[PDB]
Amino acid sequence: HHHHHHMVHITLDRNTANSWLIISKDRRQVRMGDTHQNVSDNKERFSNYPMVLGAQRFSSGKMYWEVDVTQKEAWDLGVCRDSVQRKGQFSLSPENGFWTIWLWQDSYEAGTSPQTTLHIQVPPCQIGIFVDYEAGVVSFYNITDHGSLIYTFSECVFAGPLRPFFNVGFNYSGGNAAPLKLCPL
Ligand SMILES: O=C(O)COCc1ccccc1
Repeated sequence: HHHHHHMVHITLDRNTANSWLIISKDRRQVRMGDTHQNVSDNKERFSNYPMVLGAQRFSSGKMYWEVDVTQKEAWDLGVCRDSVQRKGQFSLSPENGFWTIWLWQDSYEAGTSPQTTLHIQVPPCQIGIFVDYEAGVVSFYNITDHGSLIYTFSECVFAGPLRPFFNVGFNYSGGNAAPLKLCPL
């Protein structure tokens, strides 16, 4: 792909983080802690899952960023509406305001309803995410495999401002402690 010139500098919004997340000083890395991180509750925080939003809001244009997923067993990445549900149980789907892919149990899937099997020959260490607001497109790229396409959501109905979306996943196994990291431009 040739989307690199739409690179945007994403930072994480502490206020939206699940209370077990640890966000680095530079707001570019997140991992799930082994306990509650001693923050107050608020209506923005994802309560049920180890999720956090980027601070940036997008309502027009083309945007691109990259995320490092090295050594993780489970994660979700993409974009979501600013107005997504924060509290209780929900599925990641475009009907609920999410445009995402994930790794889970050694398979990759797109967050359609129902979910769609992805075909990845080279497990990615970094993921590129491209959003074209006007076109209604969200695309995912395998940076480890020379930028090969992973998945395109088209005919997207954003229906509001978009925010970068992250889930570091649980660490029941002891093998999923590693952070998600926003990679330099
Ligand atoms: O099972 C665990 O590792 C943590 O449980 C508490 C919790 C933390 C974050 C989100 C939901 C529940």
